[PDB]
Amino acid sequence: YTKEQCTAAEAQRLAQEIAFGPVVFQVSRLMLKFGIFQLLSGKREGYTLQEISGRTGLTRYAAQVLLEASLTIGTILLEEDRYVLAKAGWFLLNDKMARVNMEFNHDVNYQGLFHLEEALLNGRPEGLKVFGEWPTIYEGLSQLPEQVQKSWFGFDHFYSDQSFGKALEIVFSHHPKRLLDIGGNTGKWATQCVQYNKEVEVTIVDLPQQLEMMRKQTAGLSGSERIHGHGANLLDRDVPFPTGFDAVWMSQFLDCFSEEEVISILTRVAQSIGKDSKVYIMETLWDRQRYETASYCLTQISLYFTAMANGNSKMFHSDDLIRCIENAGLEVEEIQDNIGLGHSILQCRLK
Amino acid sequence: TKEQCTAAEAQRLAQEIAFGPVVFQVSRLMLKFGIFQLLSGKREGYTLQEISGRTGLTRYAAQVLLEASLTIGTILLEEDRYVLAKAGWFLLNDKMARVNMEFNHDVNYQGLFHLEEALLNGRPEGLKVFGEWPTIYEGLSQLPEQVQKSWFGFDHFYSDQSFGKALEIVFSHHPKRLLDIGGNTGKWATQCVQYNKEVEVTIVDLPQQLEMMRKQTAGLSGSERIHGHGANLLDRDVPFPTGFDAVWMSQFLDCFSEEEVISILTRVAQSIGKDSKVYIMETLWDRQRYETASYCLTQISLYFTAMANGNSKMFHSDDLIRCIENAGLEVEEIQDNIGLGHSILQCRLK
Repeated sequence: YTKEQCTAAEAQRLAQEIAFGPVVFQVSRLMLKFGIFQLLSGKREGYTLQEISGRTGLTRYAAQVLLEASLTIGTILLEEDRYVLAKAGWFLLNDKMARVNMEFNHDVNYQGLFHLEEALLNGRPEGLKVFGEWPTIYEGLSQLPEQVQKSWFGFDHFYSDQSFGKALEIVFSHHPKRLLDIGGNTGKWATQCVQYNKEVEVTIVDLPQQLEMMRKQTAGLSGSERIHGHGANLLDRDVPFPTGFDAVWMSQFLDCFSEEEVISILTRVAQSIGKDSKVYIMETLWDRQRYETASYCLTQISLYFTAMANGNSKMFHSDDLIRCIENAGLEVEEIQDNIGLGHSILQCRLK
Repeated sequence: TKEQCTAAEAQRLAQEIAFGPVVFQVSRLMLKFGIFQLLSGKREGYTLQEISGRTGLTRYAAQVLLEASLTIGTILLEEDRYVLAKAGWFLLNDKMARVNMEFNHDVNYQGLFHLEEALLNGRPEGLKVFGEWPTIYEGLSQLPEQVQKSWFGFDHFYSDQSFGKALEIVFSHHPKRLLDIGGNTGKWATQCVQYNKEVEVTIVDLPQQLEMMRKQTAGLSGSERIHGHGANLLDRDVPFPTGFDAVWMSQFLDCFSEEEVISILTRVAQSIGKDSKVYIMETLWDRQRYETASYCLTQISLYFTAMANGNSKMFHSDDLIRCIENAGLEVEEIQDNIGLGHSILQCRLK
């Protein structure tokens, strides 16, 4: 939260780091992929270049160039003539957030990021064009390569998934009858509800394609006779929302829409409902994080929406989201937050 | 230099490393869109609104850059107005950072994505993002305008532009003829020919390259005394012209495999007398007085891997020295820290 001066004129080094981000990223990806961080992991004493070479079956050249570049980046150290894992390498190896983000940035983002410039300029996801010509990554998804899909789904899960105690005990503090979950195409949330309260009925809204997976994924889970799908297109027209729901829920949904789109979806939400029903918006807000690293990540992430999938959209700053809510005719009745990996929840109501 | 440096904020680095490409593009545009500039104006800093208007960026387009940069740390927040930070300044005003950034976007960005295959297959798999000459050297004249600008800038900035020390190291032996291998801009030869009034300099490089150097050295002071010698430094078969009491290679040669180096250096060993001195001038990362320099040079080697040969690099000196000794020479003297971190090795047969 700093954002108020952090570096001696060793800020000069940061510039250079920034300037070499592409190389650094790539070299660390491979240090990992080729199994060198792992190799170093299991030998405190470390290994020589000829040794790393031998074990990994990489040219001496190939290994020297990665190892040298990592030595100065600082993911490994040099002792006598052996390279040893440094702490930063250990995290690349072991931190699930880093592995997720890195894999994501390679398979989904790397190439398209070249075209971020025109993406900012034009107001659409110009990077997506290196895969195809869909309006959004959402629509083109079923068509991206294996690996690209793999990494995207990992990203989508790592930042969405969770648990859901805090959240659960809050929403049900109002003993609701029918929760309408807009966009939870996995059913994990509705699963939790169902298995938490024994007569709530949950209706998930989403594109039909997406609800075939929810039924797949949710197949023979412990309360699923009470989980219902309702196909929709979430497009200004009728896309009116079902009605008679005591709860309405939206999680990691809608950081993938414009503000303009977000206010439209909400106003249309603000019609489903009576002055009795609560509206819950759960989101990863970059400005409201426990850990600064979390803030850093979320704001770097925002750019994938810009390059791939734009016409939108970003990890919200709480102020904007709160502004967007109040214009849909709703009011935040409290922003309890900091649940799971730093997911804030906004309990709103009508009026 | 090397011994553990980070708290367990090794964890943040892992993430910084993970987001390199985002960090890079975001910061590249904060330059291009002139947002660092605008910010280096009013010390007070500007507001987000003021910033979209001033730039013509959507505001979304602008928020998104500002927010990423805020956390990167290149700018800095005051109430509701952004200020430029020290790191933004270095990007704004430091020439090295600008050369690299521009080099990496225009020349390397897209191709690095194939670094894996290049490291596996031992050629520059990245180059195919533009064409597929064997090498970046044979495709230079064919890359996009902007790519050419950025490569030449890189090429210029990592060369000796000082010369002072080099001149005295070299002319302290009164060479009558100097053979300059790869000196295709003619810049070094111009210095020699204007330093001493009798020396005659011969540049060795591909015939086209030499057309360029006659262009470049056109109408300069010593040029009647600068000659070209058309060769395929590769052709392990053609011998080097002889009769030269100084042979010179500077920032050339880190463009060759160790193999090729030794090949090149043996052919040299066989052109010279016992009294001939041979100078190799490189930017050697292990000999740098400033850590930042080492850092860059080690990262700069991967442009070679992905984009150029797919098999050369910025040398660790132990390797340059080994190579030298296999070619059958020996290093007598070793001066470094010249200019932005150059070293010159003075060698001779034996």
